[PDB]
Amino acid sequence: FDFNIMVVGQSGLGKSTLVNTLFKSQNREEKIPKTVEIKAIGHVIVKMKLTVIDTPGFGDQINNENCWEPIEKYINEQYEKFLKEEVNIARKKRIPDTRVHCCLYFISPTGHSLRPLDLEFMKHLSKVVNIIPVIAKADTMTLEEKSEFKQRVRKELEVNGIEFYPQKEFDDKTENDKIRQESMPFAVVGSDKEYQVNGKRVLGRKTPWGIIEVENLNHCEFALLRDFVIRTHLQDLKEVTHNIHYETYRAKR
Ligand SMILES: Nc1nc2c(ncn2[C@@H]2O[C@H](COP(=O)(O)OP(=O)(O)NP(=O)(O)O)[C@@H](O)[C@H]2O)c(=O)[nH]1
Ligand SMILES: [Mg+2]
Repeated sequence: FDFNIMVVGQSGLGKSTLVNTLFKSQNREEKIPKTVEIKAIGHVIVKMKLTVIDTPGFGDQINNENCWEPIEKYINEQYEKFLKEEVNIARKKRIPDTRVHCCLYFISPTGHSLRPLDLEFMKHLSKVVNIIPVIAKADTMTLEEKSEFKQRVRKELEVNGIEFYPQKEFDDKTENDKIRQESMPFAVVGSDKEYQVNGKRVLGRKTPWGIIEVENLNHCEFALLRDFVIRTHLQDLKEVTHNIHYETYRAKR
């Protein structure tokens, strides 16, 4: 039972922190280093082997042309691996799946229109993998700002024809419309540090004006994202990956 999630997005958006938050919500609090290479972190949780693929952020160069190619390369490498092991010569009953089933795309909360780089990046990934749009560091927005920006992001994904998951043509539609039009993009806060609020140990960030709680729906939507990818839509993510994306890959070969 393998499930593989990738995080991608501009450097400094809290991708690695959210990776740790995902695992920890499911005992030291050391500083998280800037990510230099693509690394697959796997832990066993019925029993599910959850692997999260951390990636070096992009967009930190003067010229960011073709910066998506390392990510595309990794994704295609897992397809090629699965393709080659499908021919189960070893006669194994179960075949290991390292294919990216889900890609969280981190969007910086600028309050303005989506950046051409992100639009191009998402356009590329959307045709090879399931992408889920996430607004990073949601604590940097007020309530009013966040509502406006979520609406703006939805509109701009729509006008640019970015087919993020759940792709409309794969539906349930009552639940999904709620997802595409209300739940997404998930505005998240990450932290693998714990604090005490009203007696409860909670994952959060401690500011001079208050404590931001990661799993508190009054503060952010990390809980909704986690539930979505780990519980309610996990099998569906795997199904679209195998039957649509991987088959698209297989045919292109
Ligand atoms: N305000 C805020 N800061 C956050 C949040 N998550 C992480 N940070 C902080 O943002 C900084 C960068 O986090 P990091 O997880 O390393 O980002 P990254 O996207 O992995 N960077 P890279 O792609 O270079 O490896 C750290 O100081 C971290 O504590 C968040 O939700 N809100
Ligand atoms: Mg990182």
